[PDB]
Amino acid sequence: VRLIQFEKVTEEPMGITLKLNEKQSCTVARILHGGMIHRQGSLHVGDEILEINGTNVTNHSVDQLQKAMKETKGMISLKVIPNQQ
Repeated sequence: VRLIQFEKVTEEPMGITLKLNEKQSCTVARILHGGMIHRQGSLHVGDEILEINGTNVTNHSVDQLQKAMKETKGMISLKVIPNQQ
């Protein structure tokens, strides 16, 4: 597995999005240049996320998580899997 810790408060967040199949497998999609994600490096687009900031994202819709991320103050920890499928 893998984790990603970033700060969500800035007036111009990293701006990222994820897309999943019909199984709501929350698979990373895009990452706006700059911010923290695109700069993170360790991140890998297309990789699935099991849970972020301690949230079982492996059940709720991505829209629920997207806001679920914005929900907390800012410090989020996304659990991702290596891109070696």
